[PDB]
Amino acid sequence: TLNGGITDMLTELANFEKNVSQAIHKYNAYRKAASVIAKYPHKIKSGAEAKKLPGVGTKIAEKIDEFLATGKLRKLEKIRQDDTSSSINFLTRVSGIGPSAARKFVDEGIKTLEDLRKNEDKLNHHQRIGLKYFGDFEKRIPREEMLQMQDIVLNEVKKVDSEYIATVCGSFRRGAESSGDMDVLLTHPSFTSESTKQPKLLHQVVEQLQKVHFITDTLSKGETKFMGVCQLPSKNDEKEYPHRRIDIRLIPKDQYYCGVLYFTGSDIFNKNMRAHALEKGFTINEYTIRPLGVTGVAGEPLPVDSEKDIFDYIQWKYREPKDRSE
DNA sequence: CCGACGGCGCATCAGC
DNA sequence: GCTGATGCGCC
DNA sequence: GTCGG
Ligand SMILES: [Cl-]
Ligand SMILES: [Cl-]
Ligand SMILES: [Mg+2]
Ligand SMILES: [Mg+2]
Ligand code: NA
Ligand code: NA
Repeated sequence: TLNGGITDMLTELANFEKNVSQAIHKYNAYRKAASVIAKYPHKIKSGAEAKKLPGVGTKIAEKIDEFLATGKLRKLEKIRQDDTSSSINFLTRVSGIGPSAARKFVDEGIKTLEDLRKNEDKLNHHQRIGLKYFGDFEKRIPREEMLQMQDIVLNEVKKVDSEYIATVCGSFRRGAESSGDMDVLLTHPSFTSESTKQPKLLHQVVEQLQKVHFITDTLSKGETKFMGVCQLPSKNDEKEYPHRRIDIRLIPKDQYYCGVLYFTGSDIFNKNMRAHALEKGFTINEYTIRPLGVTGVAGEPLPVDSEKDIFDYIQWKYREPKDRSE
């Protein structure tokens, strides 16, 4: 991590803009810059050197010069001292509490973990579970544990219907040694872009994982996306494992490649790739890649038989999952 | 200079 | 009840 | 905040 001090600064600025300022484009700008700097293979010597990178402009260059010179950023020193900003930044660390809710809570005098813990009745379902597992959700998952979780999910899904295919995506599929959570892409031949021949496809699977005490809580649930909590079983006399976040996304089987591209990420990689697509005259989502017609309206879905096909359309050399950790 | 910035699932709520 | 906006979440 | 037209 050659430029860890700089990327940390930019990430903190991004979080400020997202959580406090509520300026989503500034948030995205800062994260793009941190990402491009993170992959830069030299220790950065000045703002000008950084400004050569795409996504780093005049203002970030200036902040880099201050940070190189002094080891800190005055702007951030002040933000750190601001009680309201500090409170809002903290509250948003609870899953289900965003920029808006955090500011509203602070207005009501709810601004610490203790405050939250005595005001559960002021939380919606999602927020109440986020609070319940506040500490657990901040811990990362060792790949060894991700492997254990993979085995449970794949084996239980098979028990439900041998025709399901479950694929673990996210940072796991990018080969990370630790993951923030578990992301599972699910397919079944009864659910395609052309028909849904079986109901409760996602439900059946969730139910089974709850039955074996793997899924412990639900944050939200619809026909195609589950967002919840899970936990590895522990042995006799063993401390319990932390509770972990799990997302399950059922994708039309014939749209698996666009699905797995999306769910493999990273998020910044997806943003960069989708933006490049738009520049090349295509639009990409988790289902399809379509051309943009002269007007500006998406056209019909193009044939895709591999992840690589998607890269080809937009004239990118193929990038293995492990090289998409932007 | 200024329009655009990725795309979409689920929960909540206002207006009808 | 529905629909459209908004908040918050996924990558 | 940065980029491209
Ligand atoms: Cl700092
Ligand atoms: Cl589509
Ligand atoms: Mg993940
Ligand atoms: Mg996730
Ligand atoms: Na630049
Ligand atoms: Na949050």
